[PDB]
Formats: sequence, structure tokens, C-alpha cells
Amino acid sequence: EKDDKDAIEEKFRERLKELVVPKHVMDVVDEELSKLGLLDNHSSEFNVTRNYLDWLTSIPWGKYSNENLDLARAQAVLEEDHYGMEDVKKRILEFIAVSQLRGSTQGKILCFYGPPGVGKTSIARSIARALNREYFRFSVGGMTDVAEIKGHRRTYVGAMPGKIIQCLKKTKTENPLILIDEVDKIGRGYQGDPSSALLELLDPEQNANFLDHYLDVPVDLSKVLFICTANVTDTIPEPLRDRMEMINVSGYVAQEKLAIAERYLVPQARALCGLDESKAKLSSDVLTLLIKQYCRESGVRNLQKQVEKVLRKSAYKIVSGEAESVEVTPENLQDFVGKPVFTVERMYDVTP
Amino acid sequence: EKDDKDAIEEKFRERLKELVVPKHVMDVVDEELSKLGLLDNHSSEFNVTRNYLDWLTSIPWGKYSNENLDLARAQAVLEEDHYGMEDVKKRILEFIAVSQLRGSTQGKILCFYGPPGVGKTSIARSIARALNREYFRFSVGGMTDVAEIKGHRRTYVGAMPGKIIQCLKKTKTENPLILIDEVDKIGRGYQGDPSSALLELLDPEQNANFLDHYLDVPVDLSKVLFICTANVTDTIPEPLRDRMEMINVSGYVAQEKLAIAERYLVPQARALCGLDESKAKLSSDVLTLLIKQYCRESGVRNLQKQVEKVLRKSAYKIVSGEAESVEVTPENLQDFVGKPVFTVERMYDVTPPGVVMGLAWTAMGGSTLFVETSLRRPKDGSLEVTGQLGEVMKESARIAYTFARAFLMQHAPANDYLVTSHIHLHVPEGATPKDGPSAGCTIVTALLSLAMGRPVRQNLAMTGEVSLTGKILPVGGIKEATIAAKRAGVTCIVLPAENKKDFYDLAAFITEGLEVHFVEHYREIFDIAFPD
Amino acid sequence: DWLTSIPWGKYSNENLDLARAQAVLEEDHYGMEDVKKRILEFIAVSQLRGSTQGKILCFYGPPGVGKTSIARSIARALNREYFRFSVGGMTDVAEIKGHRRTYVGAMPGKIIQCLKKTKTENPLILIDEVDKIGRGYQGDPSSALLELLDPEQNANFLDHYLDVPVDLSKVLFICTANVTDTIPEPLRDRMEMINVSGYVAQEKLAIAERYLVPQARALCGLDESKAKLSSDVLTLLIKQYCRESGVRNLQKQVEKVLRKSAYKIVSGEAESVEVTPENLQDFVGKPVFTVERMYDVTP
Amino acid sequence: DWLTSIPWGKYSNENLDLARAQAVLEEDHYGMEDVKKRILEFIAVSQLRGSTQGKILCFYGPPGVGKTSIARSIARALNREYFRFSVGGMTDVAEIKGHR
Ligand SMILES: Nc1ncnc2c1ncn2[C@@H]1O[C@H](COP(=O)(O)OP(=O)(O)OP(=O)(O)O)[C@@H](O)[C@H]1O
Ligand SMILES: Nc1ncnc2c1ncn2[C@@H]1O[C@H](COP(=O)(O)OP(=O)(O)OP(=O)(O)O)[C@@H](O)[C@H]1O
Ligand SMILES: Nc1ncnc2c1ncn2[C@@H]1O[C@H](COP(=O)(O)OP(=O)(O)O)[C@@H](O)[C@H]1O
Ligand SMILES: Nc1ncnc2c1ncn2[C@@H]1O[C@H](COP(=O)(O)OP(=O)(O)O)[C@@H](O)[C@H]1O
Ligand SMILES: [Mg+2]
Ligand SMILES: [Mg+2]
Repeated sequence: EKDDKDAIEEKFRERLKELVVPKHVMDVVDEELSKLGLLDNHSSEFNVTRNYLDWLTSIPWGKYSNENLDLARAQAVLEEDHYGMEDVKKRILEFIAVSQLRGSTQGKILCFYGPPGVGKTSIARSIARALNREYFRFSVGGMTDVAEIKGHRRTYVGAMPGKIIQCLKKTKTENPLILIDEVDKIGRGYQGDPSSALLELLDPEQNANFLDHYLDVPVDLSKVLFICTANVTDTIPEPLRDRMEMINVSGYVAQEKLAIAERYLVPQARALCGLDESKAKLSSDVLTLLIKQYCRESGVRNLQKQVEKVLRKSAYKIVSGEAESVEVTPENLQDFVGKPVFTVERMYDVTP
Repeated sequence: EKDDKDAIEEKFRERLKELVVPKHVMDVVDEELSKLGLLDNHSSEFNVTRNYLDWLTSIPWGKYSNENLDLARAQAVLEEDHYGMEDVKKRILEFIAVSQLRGSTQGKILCFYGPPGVGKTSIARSIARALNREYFRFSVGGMTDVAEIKGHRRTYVGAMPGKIIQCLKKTKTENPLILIDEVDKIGRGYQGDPSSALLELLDPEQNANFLDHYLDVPVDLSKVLFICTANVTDTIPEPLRDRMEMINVSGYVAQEKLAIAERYLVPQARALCGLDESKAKLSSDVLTLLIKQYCRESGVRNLQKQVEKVLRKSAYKIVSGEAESVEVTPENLQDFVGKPVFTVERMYDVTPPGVVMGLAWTAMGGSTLFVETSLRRPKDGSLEVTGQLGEVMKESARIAYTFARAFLMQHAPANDYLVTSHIHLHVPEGATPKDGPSAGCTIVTALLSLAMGRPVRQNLAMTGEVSLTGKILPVGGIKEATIAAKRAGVTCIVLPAENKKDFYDLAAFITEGLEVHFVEHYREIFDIAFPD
Repeated sequence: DWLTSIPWGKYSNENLDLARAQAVLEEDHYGMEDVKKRILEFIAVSQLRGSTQGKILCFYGPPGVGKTSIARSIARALNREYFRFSVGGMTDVAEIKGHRRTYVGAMPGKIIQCLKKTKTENPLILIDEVDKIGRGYQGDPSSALLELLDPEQNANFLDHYLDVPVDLSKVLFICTANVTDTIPEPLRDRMEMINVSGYVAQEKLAIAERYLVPQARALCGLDESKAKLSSDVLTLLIKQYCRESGVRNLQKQVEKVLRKSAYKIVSGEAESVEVTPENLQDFVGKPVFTVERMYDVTP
Repeated sequence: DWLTSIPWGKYSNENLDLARAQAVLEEDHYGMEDVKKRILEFIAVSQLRGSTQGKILCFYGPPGVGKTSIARSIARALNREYFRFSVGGMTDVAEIKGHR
């Protein structure tokens, strides 16, 4: 009681006890904390600096998550989570090998580009789990403002800090896996392109000392695995392409689609629909028929919807009591998805 | 002052006892309560602390509405609340069955697209009633600000949480039903692009943790049934289309409209007008007359306004003392609505040579189309196309003209009408813009009919893209085109062979009475259009 | 507190040895004679003056040529405090000038804030991407840059918070821009244009051999004995994979080869990895440029 | 004082008749036969329903057609009290929300 100044100051001080605070950081908080002592609680300025001190203490200075450096363990996780896409797996395996030789955590900037629905975003969660890293996801599609990237001065009311600053606060570590989505369709600001601020984010030389408007102190943005997702590399800004590594995720042939659907899409859809393997069974030819005549695309996003639709209709029959078990065959496939969408492959069988 | 503040603290703490507040939320309450303890009642920031903490306590945490998981009862509610909509009802019934197998409530993203007035918004209320959920509706068409979705910053004066956050308090549950309107009508804006915010809402991975701008805490937006309504799917953004499940609601035929009006539109308008069945009577013939002459849309939105107008005049008549009871017979219908708005169902009752009826599909609904050709002048001929034709539509005319010339050489070698004459092609109603290769085969028939001087078979409507060699390509909006063709009173309809799936997906009564022909090359169209 | 924290008349002990400055500049960068000559002239003039001096310099050229990196080396050679300012896509005018003290929690501009932490009125301010500054309707910080980069008016620089003129002379202002046309004409006139041209294939080999490969090896933790990259292999990589003016693409290709070799050693595939032109395609991928002309004999 | 100033249970008689309501509208304004016919129907349905708040009436048209003066004429027709909720600027806590 009667220790509101002491309680706030002591609580803030305890936060830095378990963090490796840089010299330039805790020097700033000392002049801020001393300002709190000479400030009145009821003052409007008191609210602003208290939030600034809280934001300063929320940053995990020198906090590193215990990463996994076992090549065998990481390879098994990657193989069991996705099919194909050896190029992405090879880069991750080399990343772990480099870290083992380095002896310390490291960060890289990677960009995955390809057709929609080729598991570009899905493997980001798998990689973070394999590397034992915190996962953060946000997109820059249609983004035309710089304030969220950097922040605002403490003078302005409602000064939202940078988005990256938010990532460090919740993840409570300095080595997260931040994914930047839709970097190809970044909004070209009429008054000003926000991609200019993104250059400092993705510049490995400048990640060492990243300055944001709110915190007003550099933050070590290195040792962070930056992953970028895009569809076409042409629309990506030229300066951004230089600092980003291009990794191509190609589409799947009909043979590759069947393997993905049989091993990943169907088992996940069954769990989502709450159906057992014995209750609803989808034969290989039925899945092949769905790929050939119902989903004409490079990805498997459309195939996932069709697979779920068949199981959704099958689940209704089980609950309604029409059939204790449902088995899908090419003859009765129309009872679940209807008439085929793409009944032809080419307009001309014999060219005149 | 402290004693009054103490009571405020106690009553706020009691409210949060029932809610299952998350781990990261209770600490936010504690720090706000601590700040409320040391603040005076007259402080300006006290109101902000008092209001914001009230919002956090008002939003339910872990409270779910008691869902209904009876297939028979839910089906009965859906049937009694709406007519038709078998595809929508099937999906809802499958939604309940999946939840029954899962053993817990779950959420899904659904999209209803079709002509306005079909009942996309009304079925959402029936679904929520059947599912024992809470109904909430908001629109995003022509909306450019993203702050509306997630509110504004707390420190801003006169700032309120977003509509979704506002939804949680009014629904008082974490399992509501949210309806999004005019999704296809959203557009790109300079101030901000809400499409990115909509993508997170409809993404099952992203919506698990939703970040607002007032509460500043993640909210589990999963297990919420998201229903969105649109008119067309082409204008919907590509990333948003993937996250949404497309369900099509089509228009109603004249026999379908009467059933809706007799059972739903008339009783609802009569009830809200304070009248009863005995006092106000609306026969079937007047309802039929209203549909045929006073309405042209594919939906029943305009029909509802006409019905409400009739009851409004009937209510005024009985109140004024003209008659104790009003019967709306066809003889005195003009006293209520006036002269008929539409007197001709089709512009050409009998098509002269060079005139062929076509079919068009829009976001408004199905429509009929006519193509007129005439000799512009009495070494090389030329073709002029008029009307507000798009770039694609104008190109299809060039393809049709080239194929029509080639077809005549192999059919009537002595006929040089198409090569040695200047022909003007016009699509009437020039004010309305037109686009699409849908009328490719119609243009070929019009050119061939004019060249041969033979009128096309009466009550015949055709559609479908035509290639340079004569191949007929499938076209979209078959369901809308067929409904419009039925309204226009056509008997023979020619459709591409690849569109057979869409045509047979229609109801049995819609298909019945129509002589449909499926073709792959224009050579089959020539025999049908010109039997002799 | 803000007024007293300003280092009034505090100057760092600058390094005025030409030979020492020549050696330091060459440790981290190759070529860039025009940039190095300007720095050498800057030191020579300061020695003649007997006192510190400030200049406004702008380096322009193709991206990835070393404009930003050389700035840090220059400060180390000159023994000046290093401060970096980013103005790319920036529209906040108050970040440069400041805000009136009437506003609650008002703060000075970034230039004034830099002087406080530097604790010396003789810093080396680097401004990156002045060409793509934000010329939005909300504000025009480029117009405020004229007072910041005026050689004559820098002696009396006025900021909103302090409301007192501060001697911004004796400060070496370095500006980086990929292109010069987007720079405003009044701002272009005030700054001195220095061109940093790209590197030819012969120059890239010297950069890769002496600066890129040794830095990549330290970054990857791979010794030269374990993985060896010869001149001929490096020449082939530059010839068919890295044809751009900058060396950023070459840095990635060199890193990729060492990265692949590191995995082989870690996985136990090979105790030592030797790279040859035959095996180059396996490590780095498919060649990009293979055909130099599409007509062997012109018809 | 403000609490006691608010009336509770004190309300003037409304919707005295229909013929007098029509006569009031005809004297107040000239023309608007279609508009006056709609108002009579709105009053008639309200009398049948017995509820004052059936639905909100919105008048849209060219400026200067006397849309505002209709509400004053309407209030005299069914013996109500007229008040104008004119808004020129959209502010949350300036007009409706109030203070304290
Ligand atoms: N001559 C050189 N010797 C050694 N390293 C060099 C040389 N030129 C460039 N580099 C290296 O190339 C990389 C890119 O340099 P830097 O970031 O300074 O380029 P820039 O042209 O200033 O970039 P931008 O215009 O994109 O901001 C750095 O790692 C730098 O060390
Ligand atoms: N039908 C009418 N009969 C008699 N007087 C009329 C009539 N219409 C308009 N007036 C007169 O003209 C004046 C102008 O109309 P008024 O100011 O009410 O227009 P309004 O519809 O409110 O305009 P705005 O769209 O600009 O808000 C009225 O105050 C009234 O005196
Ligand atoms: N090889 C694969 N193995 C398992 N699942 C896959 C594979 N390829 C695609 N998928 C599935 O398809 C979906 C593709 O989505 P994704 O491509 O990540 O979206 P985006 O295109 O936005 O990145 C994922 O949810 C993933 O589960
Ligand atoms: N099959 C039907 N059964 C019952 N009522 C219907 C049916 N179809 C349409 N309606 C009525 O028509 C109206 C259509 O309006 P609404 O669907 O809200 O327009 P929109 O489709 O533009 O949202 C609804 O009020 C609904 O009551
Ligand atoms: Mg630079
Ligand atoms: Mg007015």
C-alpha cells in the first residue's frame, strides 16, 4: 500500500533481471525511470511514458529459444509433414548444417514463389516446429502505409509501434520465424511506397541495428528467419528482390496430386469431419477421377474442397442413418459431387 | 469517492466470474482494475478506464450458445421458413451432421451468390433460428475503411470497438452467426484495403486469433458460422474466393414466384400492415398479373413492394370507411398499383429475317437478347456493329462474321451476299452496356438468316461462344439464361454440349416444357434454326 | 535536460593520418577510387585547416555496389561517431525538425536526438535512400531537408523543440541514392554528386577472392581447407550467373556453394569438398547466361 | 432537477382523426398529392396496428421541395410535438452520447 510508484518501478525492474539488456537500451530506461520518479501520476504525460517504459521492458533483450540442431530429427519432421518440395527441404537442411558449424543461432531471409495452394504457407509452420522456433504470420498485401512497419513518435496519440516489435513481445524471444505474405502484391503507395521501409527490415547489414520510431532504440533483428510468400516474382520490387532469396515451389502433376491427397488431404479431412477410416473410404481411382475431371489446377486447394465435400455428404448419411458405412465408387461419385466439371481435355481431337 | 469506486470494482469482478476469461486477458483486467483504484472519479482518464474495462467484461469469454443438433427439427424449421433453396438446405443439414459427429460446435465459411431478391439475406435468419444461434448482419460493399472492422485505438477520444467486437456483446455468446453482405461489391481504396482484413477473417488458420484495435487482445473467432452474400463471383477477389465455399441461389420462375407470394410475401405484408386475411384478400390471378406485367426481375424483391403497396392502400380504404373489407380483384387492380409497367414480354413477337433471339446473364439476373441485321448499302463487303458492345463482344462479332462467310461458301456457293454487301449489325437497347462472347452463335444465325432471306424458327433462343472453325464453346450463367428464356415464353433453346451439366442441375419443372438442344458444332445449329 | 545534454563545442579526436586512413579504407572495400579520393581530400583539407570540418556528400550508383557499407568504414577511418538515418518512404516532417514544446511529451528531431547519444558535435550522419523519400500530401520532409543540408545555413539550424540555433556545421553528411532524377532540384544542388559505378567481371573476381569468399567462410564457419574455391570456378560463376552491376547476386551465389559444401561435411558425405567447373552446376544450379550472341554469321 | 424535468406518463393525445389529418396537410402545403396520399396511408396503418413506431419514413428528393416542413405539418395532423434532429457533422460524443 502507498507504493504505486514503487510497485510500477519494481515490476519494470524485475522484467530486465532475466534479459541480457544491451548497453544502449538500459541506459535509455534509466533516464525514463528517473523521469517517472519526478513525474506526477495524474499527469497525461505520465500515461505516455509509462507505456513507453512498458514497451521497452516487453522486448526480450538477449532471449533465444532453444533451437533444434539435429539433422535427423528435423528431416523426419519435414518428410512426414509434406510431400515433395525437395528444394525447400534442402535449403532448411543446409540451414541446420550451417548452424551446427557456426555453433550459434543464425537468421536468413527466404522467399517462396509459386502457384497458389502449393503448401507455401503450410510448410512455414512445419519448419518452425522442426527448428523449435516461434511462429508469427502477417501479410503485406494491399499495404500502403509505413507507420505499421516502423511506428509513430511518442508525441502522437495512439502511437502504434512497428509490427515487428509486436512479434518480439508475444514470442518472448529474439529468434522467431516471421513470415511475410503476399510480398509480390505489395501496395504501390501513390503518396509513397511502403516497400522502402521493408528494405531496412530485409537488409542483413541493417538488421543488426533496426530503428523504430516508437522505441527510439536499435533492436537486433538478426538471428531471425524471414520467410516471404509470393505468386509471381515479376511484381516484387526490384530492390526487395536483391535482398531476398528466390526459392521456387513448382506445381504437382496428377501423380503427385494423388500422393498428396491419399496421405495428407484425405486423413486431415476425415479428422476435420470427424469420420473414421472404416466409416468412409475413398478409393484411389475415385481420387484420381476427382483430380482428372473435377480439379483442373496446379495446386491442391480445389482438390481439398472436393475431398471435404465428399466426406461432408458421407457424414450426413451416417448421422441420418441411411447407411452405417459409406464407400465411394466412380459409378456413384455423382451422388456426392455431381456431374464432372471438365469432361474434355482438348477442343480438337483431330486438327483440321 | 473511494467507497463509490470500491462498489464499481466489486460489481465488475462479479460479472467476470461466469466468463472463462483466457490467461492473457485476466491480467489485462487486473492492471486496468489497479489503474481504476488509483484514479479519481472526476479524472478524464477515469471514464476511459471505466468504459474500456466495461467492454472487456461485456465481451463473453468461453460462453457458447446452446446449439441445436436435431436433424429432423432443424429440417422442419428450414422448410417452413423458406421455399426451395434445396442446395442451401442440404449444406445446412450436412453442417449439423458434421457437428454431431465432431461432438462439439464448429464454424465454417459459406458464400451465397445469386440475383438480388432471391432470399440470400432472409435464409440467413432462418439458419440461425434453426441452429439456435445469434444472427448478426453487416455490409462491406463499397466500404473502404478498415477501422470499422476492428474499431479504433483506446487512447483516441470518442473511439469505439469494431462491429465484430460489438457483435460479441449484443449476441452475448462466443458462437454467433455473422452475415456479410455485398462481398463482391468491395473495391480497392486509397486510404486502405479491407480485403486483407477480410482474408484473415475467412482464413481458418488466421481467424483462430483475431486482433482488434480497441481491446488489443486476440479473440477466438473460430467456431463461428460465416455467411457471405454476393451477386456475382467474378468480381469477388481471387484470394477471398478460395477461402469461401460457393453456393449458388438461382431465380424463380413465374410458377415459383406465385408460391412464394401466396405463402410468404402476402401474409408477411398483411401482418405488418395491421390487417387480417378476412379483411384483405389477394387472389392468385392478381398475384399472377403482378408478376407478369408489373415485375420483370428474377427475384421477388420488387414483387414485395407491389404487394405492400396493395395492402397499404387496402388498409387506408377500410380506415377511411370506403368498405369494411377490400377484395383485390383483377378488375380494380389499377386502383391500387395503376397501369401495368411492362406490356410486352419480348421486343419481337415474330422475328423478321436477320433477327435472332439470344440469352444474356448478368448480376441483375437472366435476360433475353435480340440481334438485328440490315443492309447498310444497296469490292469487299464490311460489317458495322452498334450498341454498347465491349471489347470481347466486338471481337466475337468479327469471329462470327468470318465463320459466316466461310460457312456460306460450303453451303451456298452461288450466294455472295456476305462478301459483296455492307451489313449493319445492331443489338437493341443501346443504352445498356454489353460484353462477353455469349452471343457468338446468335450473330452467326443473324448473318446467315439475312443472307439467305429466311426467317429463323419462331420461339427459338440460342447462346454459346463460337470458334473460328464453327466449334461451340460453353458459356456461363446457363441457369439464369434458362429462367429468362422461360419467362420470355420460348419453346426451343440451343445450348453448348459442354453446358449440359449446368442445364440439368435445374429443377424438374423448369426443364419441363422446354425443347433443349445440345450442340458442339454450328452445323447442328443450322439444321435446327433452318429446318428446310 | 535536453538543452544541457547537447554537446556544445564537443569534438571527437579525429584521425588526421593519410597513411592510416588509406589502409583502413582498403580493409573492407575494393576499388571505389572516387569515393576514396574524396575522403583523402577531406582529410588533407582538414590537416591544412588545423580544425575539424563538415561536408555534404551524396553517393549515387547501382544498388548493391557498396554505398551504404563504405559509410561505416569512412567513419572508422576518420575516427568519427557513426549514426545512420533512414528516410526511404518517410513522410514525418517532425522527425527531422521536432515538435513544439507545448504539445505533451514533445521530442526534438532525429538529428538533435543523434547528437545527444553521440555526445559529440562532430558525428558522421548517413542518410539512406534520399531519392525515394516520401513526397506525400501528409507532409514533405524533402523540403525540410534543404535547411538540414544547406552548407551556409547549417551554422544556424533551428529545431522546434529547442527553439535555439545549433551549429550543425563540422558534420560530415553522407547521402545514399540509387538514382538522382527523383531527388528535388533544390536538394540536388546543395549536395555534392559522387558517382559509384558498377564492377566489371575482372573487378568482381578481385572482390570475391579477397572480400566476399573470406567473409562467407567466416559467416558459414567453413575453413578454406575443408572447402576450396579457386579463381577459375569463381570466374565461371561470375561469367554465367552474376552479370548485374552490383555484387549482391555474387554474394548469394558464393554463399550457396559454401552452404551446400557445409551440409556435405556435416552430414558426413565427404571429409573435404573440392569445387570444380564440372561440379559447379550441381552446387549452384542451372546456368543463367550461356549464349552471348544469337547470330554466329550474320546473313 | 433534470430528473424531475423529464416527463413520465404525461403524453398528449395522438391521431385524433384521419379526415382532419388530411385537411391539415392540404392547408399546410400545396400539391404533393402523391406525398400526401402516402402520409394518409402511413397514418391509417399506424391506427390499425396501434403502434406509433411501425417504420421510419425517409423523404428524398431535390433540395427546396419542403421535405422538412412536412414533418411539422404531420405533427399538427395527428396532434404531436415537432422537433428537428438536424445534423451537419458526424461526431460520436457531441450530440447524442452526451457527457458525464
Ligand atoms: N568493393 C567492395 N568490397 C567488398 N564488399 C563490397 C564491395 N562493394 C560492395 N560490397 C558488399 O556488398 C554488399 C552490399 O553493399 P551495400 O549494402 O553498401 O550496397 P548499396 O549500394 O549501398 O545498397 P542499396 O542502394 O541497396 O542500399 C555489402 O555486404 C558490402 O560489404
Ligand atoms: N408544397 C409546399 N407548400 C407550401 N410551401 C412549401 C412547399 N414546399 C416548400 N415550401 C416552402 O418552401 C420552403 C423551403 O423548403 P424547405 O426549407 O423545408 O426544404 P427542404 O426539403 O428541407 O430542403 P433541403 O433539401 O435543402 O434540406 C419551406 O420552408 C416552405 O416555406
Ligand atoms: N506436398 C504436400 N503435402 C501435404 N499437404 C499439402 C502439400 N501441398 C499442399 N498441401 C496442402 O494444400 C494447402 C495449400 O495451401 P498453401 O499453398 O499453404 O496456401 P498459400 O498458397 O496461401 O501459401 C495446405 O493447407 C496444405 O495442407
Ligand atoms: N423461397 C422463399 N421463401 C420465403 N420467402 C422468400 C423466398 N424467396 C424470397 N423471399 C422473400 O423475399 C425477400 C428477399 O429479400 P432479400 O433476400 O433480403 O434481398 P437480397 O437477396 O438482396 O438480400 C425476403 O424478405 C424473403 O422474405
Ligand atoms: Mg544504401
Ligand atoms: Mg431542410
